[PDB]
Amino acid sequence: SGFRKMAFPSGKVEGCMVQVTCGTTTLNGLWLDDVVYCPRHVICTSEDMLNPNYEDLLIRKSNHNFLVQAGNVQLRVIGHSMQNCVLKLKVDTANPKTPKYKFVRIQPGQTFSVLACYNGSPSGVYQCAMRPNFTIKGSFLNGSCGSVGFNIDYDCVSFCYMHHMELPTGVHAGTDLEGNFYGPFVDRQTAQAAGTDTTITVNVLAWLYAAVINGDRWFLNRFTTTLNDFNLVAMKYNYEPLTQDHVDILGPLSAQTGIAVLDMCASLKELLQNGMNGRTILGSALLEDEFTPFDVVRQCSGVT
Amino acid sequence: SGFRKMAFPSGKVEGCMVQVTCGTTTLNGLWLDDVVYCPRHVICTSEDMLNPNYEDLLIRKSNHNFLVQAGNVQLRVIGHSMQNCVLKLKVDTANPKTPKYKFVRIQPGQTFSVLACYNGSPSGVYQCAMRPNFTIKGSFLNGSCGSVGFNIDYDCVSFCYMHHMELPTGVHAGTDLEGNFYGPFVDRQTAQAAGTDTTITVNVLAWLYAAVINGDRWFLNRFTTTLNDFNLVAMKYNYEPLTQDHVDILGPLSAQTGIAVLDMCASLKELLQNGMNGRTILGSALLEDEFTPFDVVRQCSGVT
Ligand SMILES: *CC(=O)N1CCC(C(=O)N2CCCCC2)CC1
Ligand SMILES: *CC(=O)N1CCC(C(=O)N2CCCCC2)CC1
Repeated sequence: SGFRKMAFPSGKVEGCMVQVTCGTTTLNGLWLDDVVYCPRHVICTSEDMLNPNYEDLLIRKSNHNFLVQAGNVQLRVIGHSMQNCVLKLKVDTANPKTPKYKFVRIQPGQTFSVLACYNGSPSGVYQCAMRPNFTIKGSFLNGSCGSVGFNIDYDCVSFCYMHHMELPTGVHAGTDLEGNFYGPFVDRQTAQAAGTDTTITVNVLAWLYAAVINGDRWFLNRFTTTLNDFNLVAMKYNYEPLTQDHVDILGPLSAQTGIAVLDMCASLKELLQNGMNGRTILGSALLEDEFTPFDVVRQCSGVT
Repeated sequence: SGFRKMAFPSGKVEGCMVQVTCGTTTLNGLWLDDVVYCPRHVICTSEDMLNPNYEDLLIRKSNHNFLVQAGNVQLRVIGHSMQNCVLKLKVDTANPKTPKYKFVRIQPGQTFSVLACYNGSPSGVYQCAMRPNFTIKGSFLNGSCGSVGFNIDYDCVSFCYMHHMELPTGVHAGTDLEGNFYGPFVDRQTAQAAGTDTTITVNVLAWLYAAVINGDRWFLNRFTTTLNDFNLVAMKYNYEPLTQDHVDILGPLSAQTGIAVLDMCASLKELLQNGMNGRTILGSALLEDEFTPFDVVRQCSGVT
């Protein structure tokens, strides 16, 4: 028993972190096979900043301007290309610690672990969600750019995120490993405001299931609801609309706990309309929305 | 910016996790040099359970009854001894991945990362505190015993915790790596109730500092207080008494933010007396107490 916000073991990804220095800029790169991936803004300076023309900036860069260091050993850069907002530095040595890996573009509501790094050295690991507004609520200081977000399926790391941008509101933006930003965000120091940070309804329900499974049951009530009725209450409270797909996704948790999804929706509805009344659910005073149904099943079953 | 509940990178510790099987019991061991550490209850059965005499139970065990498996390779057990509530299995091979390590007995309020494992395979990593009642609020299913809690100081892992017991209230108990339980707890299926789960006052303050440092400032007020006045309010709310040592420990954070510790105490006092009024601090609706002052400094500075 016990339910905890749990990151994947970072080992496989620690073995992929290098330092990338271009000029006076130092940040993090991912080393997979003979390619190192980093944010293209590594090449930026004091001024370019507001409106860097990355293609033009890059013309002034050679292979030898990209200093790539794996612990205390330098990697030889034998090629460099720009793919969207990431650089791909070809090194002459394949990372011997390259795990099985995929690059996946996650959807909003999907969760992942982030290995926070500075100078290609891992500092910590935490669990995130891609927010419905395509931000993430991270922990990222200067030098943390190139830190990646990932999922592990047993021995295969699925990289979903590279850190690029802090918004003036102190939320975070970045790319998949093809260098495409999540959401409308750009690697440019400009007026970028996040949209509404909506709650991931399906995740709150998953977490309501995890709670029951671990003995926290006070919020179970006698009520049920429909999708349409529940979604009126979701709207008012800036919750993602709940779809039959979401109900379907909660099936297993429904099954195991013998609580119908729509009954749990009615439990969530009362929590929204009435608050927690100073009580807690799995040691939280608000409705957690960064556990997927998959995350709950994983942690409640004990998958490795 | 952003502040997140952050575990240490698990890599160094993943490389230390093996499976220990005695009879039909499978749980986790720590492999450091040529010794594997596991809970002594690995040798327990259906009945012993309520009052196992571990010395007597162990007489019926030989080296060859302890099956130790590192991934898909078996380790040869060449000796076994009981140290308090852990077993130390001598293997014929030193773990090639043994990091620099220490065994440290932590104090209540001290935080650590736990690598949740099943069958010597890491499932996840989360951050814990040793509670003032010597419990931890973990996530531990069957097979998770022998999972360890640790801190890293750069390249040196300080192991502080091995998982042994779930209390009927679904909180967790275990030992340091010398096999001594934190608190009054025993590896025996009996009436063990946790005492009052008090809040780690110094940690809440550290976290109040982390908040200010990351822009969450609404709870700053015009008030100050004394230790004695603040401690009357702490008592009433089951908070650890705050000592000058704690004030001293918060010095650096005081310095950096230019908020006197006693002013922040007065901020915490009003939060206790008035609640959050439906507001949040670093995306929490209650007062987080599993960040040390050291943890705040680390994450706010970016130590690796
Ligand atoms: C997120 C990260 O690590 N970054 C690298 C540093 C960079 C920065 O601070 N500057 C200032 C000096 C000129 C380049 C940009 C911000 C992004
Ligand atoms: C915490 C852990 O992993 N443990 C190992 C399993 C054990 C258990 O379930 N049993 C039942 C069968 C007889 C031995 C005890 C509990 C501790």
